[PDB]
Amino acid sequence: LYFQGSLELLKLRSAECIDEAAERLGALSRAIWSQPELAYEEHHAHRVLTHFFEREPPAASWAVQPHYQLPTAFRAEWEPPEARAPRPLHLGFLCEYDALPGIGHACGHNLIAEVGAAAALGVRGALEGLPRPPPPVKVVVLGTPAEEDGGGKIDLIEAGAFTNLDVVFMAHPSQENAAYLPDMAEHDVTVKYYGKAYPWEGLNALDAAVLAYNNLSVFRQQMKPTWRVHGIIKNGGVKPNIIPSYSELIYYFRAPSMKELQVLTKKAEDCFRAAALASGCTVEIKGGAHDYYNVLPNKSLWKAYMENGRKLGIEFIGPSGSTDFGNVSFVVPGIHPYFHIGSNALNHTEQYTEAAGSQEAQFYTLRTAKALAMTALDVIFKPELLEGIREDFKLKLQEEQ
Amino acid sequence: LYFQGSLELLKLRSAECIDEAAERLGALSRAIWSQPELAYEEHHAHRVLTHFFEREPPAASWAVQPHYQLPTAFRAEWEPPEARAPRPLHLGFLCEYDALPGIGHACGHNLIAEVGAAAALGVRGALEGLPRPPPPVKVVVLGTPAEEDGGGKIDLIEAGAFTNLDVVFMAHPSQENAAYLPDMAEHDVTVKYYGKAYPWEGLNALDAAVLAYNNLSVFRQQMKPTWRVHGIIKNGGVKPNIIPSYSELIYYFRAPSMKELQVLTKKAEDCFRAAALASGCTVEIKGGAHDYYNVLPNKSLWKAYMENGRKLGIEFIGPSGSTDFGNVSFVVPGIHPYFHIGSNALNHTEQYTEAAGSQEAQFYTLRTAKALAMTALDVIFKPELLEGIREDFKLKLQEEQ
Amino acid sequence: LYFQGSLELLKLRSAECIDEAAERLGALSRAIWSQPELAYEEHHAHRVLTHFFEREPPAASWAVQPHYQLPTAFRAEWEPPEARAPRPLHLGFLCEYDALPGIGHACGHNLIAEVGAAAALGVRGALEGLPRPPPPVKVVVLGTPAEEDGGGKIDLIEAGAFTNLDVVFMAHPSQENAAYLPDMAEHDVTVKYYGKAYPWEGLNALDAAVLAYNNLSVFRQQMKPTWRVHGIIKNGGVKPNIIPSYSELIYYFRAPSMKELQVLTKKAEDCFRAAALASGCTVEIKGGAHDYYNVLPNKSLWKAYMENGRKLGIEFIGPSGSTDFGNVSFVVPGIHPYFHIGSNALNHTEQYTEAAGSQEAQFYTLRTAKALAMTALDVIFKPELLEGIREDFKLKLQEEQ
Amino acid sequence: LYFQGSLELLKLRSAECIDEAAERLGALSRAIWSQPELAYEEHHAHRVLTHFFEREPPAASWAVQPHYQLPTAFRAEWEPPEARAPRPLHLGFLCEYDALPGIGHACGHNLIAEVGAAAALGVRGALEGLPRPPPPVKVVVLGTPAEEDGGGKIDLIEAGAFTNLDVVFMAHPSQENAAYLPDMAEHDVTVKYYGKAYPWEGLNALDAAVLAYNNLSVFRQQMKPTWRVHGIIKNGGVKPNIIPSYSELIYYFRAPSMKELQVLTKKAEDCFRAAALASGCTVEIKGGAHDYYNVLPNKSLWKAYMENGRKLGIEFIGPSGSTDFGNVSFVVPGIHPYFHIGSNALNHTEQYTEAAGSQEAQFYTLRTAKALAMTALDVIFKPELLEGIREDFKLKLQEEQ
Ligand SMILES: N[C@@H](Cc1c[nH]c[nH+]1)C(=O)O
Ligand SMILES: N[C@@H](Cc1c[nH]c[nH+]1)C(=O)O
Ligand SMILES: N[C@@H](Cc1c[nH]c[nH+]1)C(=O)O
Ligand SMILES: N[C@@H](Cc1c[nH]c[nH+]1)C(=O)O
Ligand code: NA
Ligand code: NA
Ligand code: NA
Ligand code: NA
Ligand SMILES: [Zn+2]
Ligand SMILES: [Zn+2]
Ligand SMILES: [Zn+2]
Ligand SMILES: [Zn+2]
Ligand SMILES: [Zn+2]
Ligand SMILES: [Zn+2]
Ligand SMILES: [Zn+2]
Ligand SMILES: [Zn+2]
Repeated sequence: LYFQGSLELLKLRSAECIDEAAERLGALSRAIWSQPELAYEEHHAHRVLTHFFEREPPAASWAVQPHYQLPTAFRAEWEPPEARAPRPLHLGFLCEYDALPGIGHACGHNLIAEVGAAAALGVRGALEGLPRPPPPVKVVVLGTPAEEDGGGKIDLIEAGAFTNLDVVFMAHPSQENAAYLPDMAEHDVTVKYYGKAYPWEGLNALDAAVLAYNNLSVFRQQMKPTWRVHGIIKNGGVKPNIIPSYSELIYYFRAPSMKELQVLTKKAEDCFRAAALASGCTVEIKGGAHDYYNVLPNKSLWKAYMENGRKLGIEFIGPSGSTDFGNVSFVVPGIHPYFHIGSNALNHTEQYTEAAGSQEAQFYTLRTAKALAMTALDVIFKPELLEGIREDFKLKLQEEQ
Repeated sequence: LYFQGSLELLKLRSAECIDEAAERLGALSRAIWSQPELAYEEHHAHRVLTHFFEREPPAASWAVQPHYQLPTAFRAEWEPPEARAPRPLHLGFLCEYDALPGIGHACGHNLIAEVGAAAALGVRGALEGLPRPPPPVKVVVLGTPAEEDGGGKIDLIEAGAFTNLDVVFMAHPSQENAAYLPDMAEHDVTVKYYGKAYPWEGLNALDAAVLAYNNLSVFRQQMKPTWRVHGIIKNGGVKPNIIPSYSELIYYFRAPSMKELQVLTKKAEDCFRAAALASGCTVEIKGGAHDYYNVLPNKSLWKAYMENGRKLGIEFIGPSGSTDFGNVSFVVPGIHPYFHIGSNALNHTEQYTEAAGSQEAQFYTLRTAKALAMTALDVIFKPELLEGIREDFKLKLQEEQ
Repeated sequence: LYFQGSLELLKLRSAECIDEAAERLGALSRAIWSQPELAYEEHHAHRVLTHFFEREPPAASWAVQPHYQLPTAFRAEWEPPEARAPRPLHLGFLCEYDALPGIGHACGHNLIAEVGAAAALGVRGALEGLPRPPPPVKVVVLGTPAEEDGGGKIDLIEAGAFTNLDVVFMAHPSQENAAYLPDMAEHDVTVKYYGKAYPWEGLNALDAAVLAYNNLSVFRQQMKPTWRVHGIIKNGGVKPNIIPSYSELIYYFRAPSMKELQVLTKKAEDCFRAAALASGCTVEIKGGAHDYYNVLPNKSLWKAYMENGRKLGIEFIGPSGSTDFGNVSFVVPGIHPYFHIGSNALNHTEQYTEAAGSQEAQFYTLRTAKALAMTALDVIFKPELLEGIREDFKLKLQEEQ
Repeated sequence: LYFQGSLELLKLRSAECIDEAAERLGALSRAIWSQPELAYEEHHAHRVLTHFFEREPPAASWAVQPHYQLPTAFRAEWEPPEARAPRPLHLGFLCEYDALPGIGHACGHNLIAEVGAAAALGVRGALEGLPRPPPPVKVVVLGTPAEEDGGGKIDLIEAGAFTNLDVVFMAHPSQENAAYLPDMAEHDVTVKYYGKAYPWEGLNALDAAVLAYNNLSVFRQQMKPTWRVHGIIKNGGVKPNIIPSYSELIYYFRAPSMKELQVLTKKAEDCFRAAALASGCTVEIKGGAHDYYNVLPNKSLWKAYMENGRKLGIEFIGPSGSTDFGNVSFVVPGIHPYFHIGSNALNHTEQYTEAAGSQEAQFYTLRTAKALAMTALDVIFKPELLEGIREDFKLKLQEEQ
């Protein structure tokens, strides 16, 4: 309540500290939105975000590590400069910023960078505005490039960037406010067929591509209704007067779990290899470098986030049904809420790029950032919540194993 | 020429002996045409043909063996009753008589029985009307049922009925007069798919049938243009509300040689097994009991037959592109000429049944029978022709091996 | 409460009246379960159910109409014999009883007949055990044959059997207790292709069936994930040596609404007609006599039923995702709850036939019948519930239009 | 015979005049073979061939028209400079020279240019070496670019280049010597599908391409065995995460006649439009600018050419089963013999490029050129042959109409 230094007063300070930084946070959003960059090519966004945390007053109070493990990734850390002779809490906030080809930031990833920077700013301000000994906490900001292709979070996982985080937060703009939305696991694959080019002495690799297409097509009747299979024939011949000795298909499969994705992938391999057997061609089946994991929910973290958004005016009920945050949620307890930004346009469409950079979207972005910061304060000052977050994380991890 | 007992005079007697038997040979044709019977069910035709050779005067001069190896097959033999203390010539004439379902004798097999009986009658009469010692010859008539399905000639081959024949003759009515027409090799197959019948827990055997159909369909572009593949989906499900756990296809393949038929059959097996792999079903691939061989030609026998038909007024240029006579031609030198019967209708059509039983067809049938009988006389009295027939048979046999 | 003639006391009497009839209701179940009969062939079940209501004491107090509109359908009615010089309430209870081929009553329809007869018995006993003037109510039992094929309820709808009913009740055994489960709309179709049977002069009707199969197969990627399409190739040729001039497919489509089912059906027609265009065959597309409607829920009726089952010990969370009760729910407000019967077996499986006729299933059947009877008493004595049932019915009807 | 100025002596002079020019004709072949150029890009070959006829002694005795109608086409004409106050004979010889991409002159078109230039040289020398009045003849050489793609002869036909020719000659190197080989008619087509890119709101243009492929594939069973259909999927999608709204196929069809090609093309259009109907996409079907005609034979011209090659030592028994000479043969009586060049390699293969430029091929090229020149002399001095050539041309033209 009104009591001296209550948790309610700290959550207020975090909201006021975000409102005070509304101007430069909006400039951060515009800087990324105006210069859209693709996966692993976000050099300007990396410059903009690293400079942002460097200039945060007092300068160098955020320990910033540019080019952290990836050329466009970065890492910024803050803790209250104090000690007393007992493990500190590590709270992580992620910033995405890569855009889509041709249409710009049609996923509103400029707002994801803004909302992750704002939440970390609000947490520090709430702890800064605390007298007495502040509890041991380290605020960690991680710039994770290449969400839309590659999986920069996975590259960071392989570098050990998430091994010492206790909780991780981010948020993603969408069409409705939901503390959790089902993002599925994904496996990418490239299929190449090789034949030999008098057509009686011919192995038709284009036949193999079409037969593979037919094999998967009739299989759709027996897929679990939650499964997804989409693919194209990238290469289906060059000239009609020569038997195509080469064909190439590119597919990706999605299932709500790693176990179900393995069954779907084996079923697809059977379809690809059957096309080789029927056509006489040889086949190479090459999976992508990284499989995307489904996002594990965290019940305790979820319920605490919803209670904070309710006080803020958020009414609760994604874009791509898979994200590399799923790999993160498998190693660190996290939440990935989606938030409405004042538009009816769909993600990955041109009209969403308009909404992502609009002035109307800034209110919804900064409001959701406030909810993330207050939820982070909840974990800091409620040990029973932190244990409940860990129990929910351990239980969910056993089922998915 | 006019000389006492010339080969020209013997060929005339064979023609006169056939003309004299025109009445009862036509009755033989009508008896089979009027009561059409299917493969291995030709009990009446067997009765009619056995009685025919039994009543040939003097009675029992034809040694007739009814129910020879097959219930509806038979065997009739004649030789001049004389000896002198040096291997005799065995000349075979085949009679087919099985009809087609529904449309009757749309292949004119009633005329095949007539033409084989007439040729053997003409040969005996030409030798009967010879004074002095007649050369050692045995005229053998073989009733071969089930040409249109099963291959009764093959059943007779397995009984050793052709192991002591030197030359074999028959003729088949068609649309044009040709001393030889390309009949191909054939392999029949029945394909059965087995799945398991909540459709996510389903193996769709109907998918396997359709995928097998697609696999063979695109393969048609790479088949040799002389190859043929035809098939049906005999069983493709029973009720739509149950995943079909069983499917059944029936196919036959044709190629001009045994070697090429093996390549086509292996290619088809790959298509059938690929459908099993793509659908998850198991597959049984069951070939027919008998493969049909292509008909080997005999150049010497061919040229001698054409020279005899030319003197008779026949002008030279089939129904099913495969016949069990091909298996016979592989073990005995033979000819299988086709002859026009005064009709434009196609074989295996209702309007050919009309032509096969017409009065107009009797002249063309008895004329071709005359050509067969004279050709048989050529082999009897020209040792240089018999050796040339055997050399052509040995050479053709090596290529097809 | 304990008050003289409370609604709570009437619900108790209905439960006691059902418990008293447990013996003969179980005999009713066994009589139908032991002699399984198919759609429109349920002559014995019709005899058993009509005799049941005739012998209910005092005899002829149930006005029974055998062979009502359908040969195996029936109608039984009861009202308190009294008047006073104001429209009476008509409450309907449905009895299903047709079984499945081969596996018997694998849907537990013997229990559906029992539960509908028991609920109507319990309502009459609760009203019988009421002194003073009883409110004007007519209990109507309708025997609806051919649920699993045909749609006997639709035949009864066309006879006007539901035009004077205010509320209608039934229940269906399943795996879990749910006051409502999504049953979809369904449209059946039979597709026939006609060609012309020298294969160059051939229209292949089997090609049309396979091409239609392929057209629908690739369409599955673009169907709404709630849609369902299942079909078979009933006729795909007779002999491989003749081009198939005829083919036949049987399909059914399911969508959660009539509007969505029309879009799916037009899309399928495009696939069927495209196969005709590609093959050159003509096509006949014949829809089933009756389309099945999706089941409209009724919120007020639903919530009242759940509150009654809770007092009975039922814990709340189908077989065929479509039923002719959906057509009934479109013209009369109704509920179609599913109830667990002590088994893990799935509907339409052999092991569910075991559960449907077991002694263990009688407790769950009679318990759910008690819940139906108490819910019927709620409608009789709560005018605010009846109006709320009608408002929910009118609102739901506008959306589905 | 030996008589003063016999036709036999003129044919000898034509052979001696070709033998004398063997050196510079071989240089002509090497100049084109060493610098392979593609359709309509044969600038160097045009320079080489125009300069060849310009430098033929006496210079400018060949009236050469460079850049004739096409940039790389040309025209050279010679006649004996004399008059007398009765229509002259126009004899045409064609030179091809365009090569194949990547593999060079794998069709030996360098030899086609050489053989057409040599035959025209031999004819002029035979007429030059004639005293007295020479009959009125004009030797016309036409450079026809872009045989392997485009049809430069057709461009020349549209300019009227063949309207005043009486007979036309060329020759094409192959594997065996044949005065005529069946080259078929050809029709090219490009098929484009347009859809609309939430996959439930999607028209899949890749489905249209695959369905079109399946439609044509099953059609192969019913094509006439002389027909040919080959095609590729040039564009079958770009990224798997977007429904392909565009697809592109490229096909060509071949039939032995224009009438049969029209039936095959309509059947293919039905397959392409059916894919549009099944997928919901719109389709554009665009045929090539020029259809290729089948080559009409000329019996009289054929028999005269074979009699000349026999005297030369040629023993008689193509690459692409269609050529733009077929369009020429439809408007001018012509022959297009194929000739062996000392190699077993196949046309359009790398090893044929080796043979085309070898020293071994020069003897066979110059020998066939001698046969063309003598055949041209036959037409000049046998009026009964010229009339027979025209009667055969008129009769063959009526059947193909
Ligand atoms: N198929 C998507 C999946 C995805 C990952 N991140 C965003 N989208 C891709 O191309 O990467
Ligand atoms: N496929 C044909 C082949 C044949 C053999 N004999 C006559 N026809 C069959 O059913 O037997
Ligand atoms: N497809 C099912 C649908 C159904 C209606 N009732 C029960 N099941 C049928 O054959 O009728
Ligand atoms: N399909 C061949 C046909 C052809 C014409 N000339 C030579 N080849 C082409 O691409 O042109
Ligand atoms: Na600011
Ligand atoms: Na007689
Ligand atoms: Na009782
Ligand atoms: Na020279
Ligand atoms: Zn995105
Ligand atoms: Zn995104
Ligand atoms: Zn036949
Ligand atoms: Zn036959
Ligand atoms: Zn059922
Ligand atoms: Zn049921
Ligand atoms: Zn070429
Ligand atoms: Zn060429």
